[PDB]
Amino acid sequence: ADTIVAVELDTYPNTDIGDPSYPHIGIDIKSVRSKKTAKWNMQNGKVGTAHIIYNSVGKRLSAVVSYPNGDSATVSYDVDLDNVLPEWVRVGLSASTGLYKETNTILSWSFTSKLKETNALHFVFNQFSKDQKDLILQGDATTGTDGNLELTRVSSNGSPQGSSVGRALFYAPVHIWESSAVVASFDATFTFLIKSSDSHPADGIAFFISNIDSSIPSGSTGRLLGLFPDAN
Amino acid sequence: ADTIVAVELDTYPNTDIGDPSYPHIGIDIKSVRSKKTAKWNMQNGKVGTAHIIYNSVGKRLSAVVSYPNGDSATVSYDVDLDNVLPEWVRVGLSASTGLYKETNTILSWSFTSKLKETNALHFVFNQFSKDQKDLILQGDATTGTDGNLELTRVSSNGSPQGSSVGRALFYAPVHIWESSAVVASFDATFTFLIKSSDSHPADGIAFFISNIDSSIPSGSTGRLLGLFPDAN
Repeated sequence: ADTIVAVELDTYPNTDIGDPSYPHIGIDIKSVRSKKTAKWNMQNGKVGTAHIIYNSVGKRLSAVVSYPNGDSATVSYDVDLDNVLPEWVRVGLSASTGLYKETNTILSWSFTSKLKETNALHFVFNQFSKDQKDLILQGDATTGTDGNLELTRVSSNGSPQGSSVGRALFYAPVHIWESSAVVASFDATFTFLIKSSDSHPADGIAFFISNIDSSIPSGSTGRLLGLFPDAN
Repeated sequence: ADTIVAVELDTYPNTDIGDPSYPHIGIDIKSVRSKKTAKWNMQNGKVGTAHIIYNSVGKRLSAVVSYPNGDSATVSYDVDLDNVLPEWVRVGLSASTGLYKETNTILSWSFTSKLKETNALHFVFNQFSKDQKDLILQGDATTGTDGNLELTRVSSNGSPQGSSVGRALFYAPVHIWESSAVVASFDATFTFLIKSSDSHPADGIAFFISNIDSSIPSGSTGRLLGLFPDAN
């Protein structure tokens, strides 16, 4: 099925599948058992920011997840993203719950990709609306009317629903790498919430880059973060 | 001595000093003796493109030199720029000749750095005006009216001079990093034209970052590319 590259904000330590025994940031190529990991003191009911970064020069997919007080987790992975990505992708946000539950609200998301000024796409959402008729919603993901994108389902009380999955995908396909392009970079920034009354939050939010017709692979909830079919 | 961090377009293999035995591109930290270099198929009198990129996350300063045919040279180097230079710098272009000579012509030059809720300087010159009131030209540097930046001396007939040093710094000091800053990233790009009618062109162009009052360290023509006092 899908070719997937992601950055997991993995809030539940699903250890029988590879995850570290704490909440982590990860870089996920073609599989949820990340190819790198780093420890992420995972705050609750607080709004945080993730910055994801990459350039076809240094070939280092990098990410930071931070919260207002200063607590920051960093993770990084060397990789020639092309060999793994097709000339054309769509990029999107994904989150899930299952069984154990957490609000997966996106307050903002912006993204830039650049191919060398030659070719560039830049978008920013600082408020989600209505019908955001330039997102391709999938699963439980819904926007507004508090200006926000609930990636996963939430009761009108504010209660996050277990076994929920969701996706937001930028409508236009992103020219992520052209072969002859000396430089092919991209960055993406989104702000999160993750409020969970439960013992542990689960499952997380993930930015991902997939093929143009990517859909929520069947039965990827909880720890599969809506990105992957099985746990390979 | 100036805190100097640079990306060299070293046309001349000054060998009794460290340069590899061919024209090269490299990242110099506090020394004209590149922390790492790469071979560079310098094309005489063709219009080239430099990109410098850095992200405080992946900690990788990276550079690409390119020509319109496809001939493209890359270099990368891991470094926390927190550690090398101050909160505040000035950025600039530099070039030089010696007894060997070449044109050090800058067609365009653009620069972005972004901190972090976000702090950001972006500037771009595609056309240098003869009274370039926001560049701090130094030494043999002059602009326009050929909508260009001449970093080293050019006789009224396009003819490079020997023993010539020129520098172009952006007027404002760049906040290149603050410690609260989750992301401290920059990039620069220039497009240049280096021609020569001696046996070999010399000596090169460079993008550099130094402290806020950086003057051309004395006697740094030819192989020191106006960045370093001597050859340590």
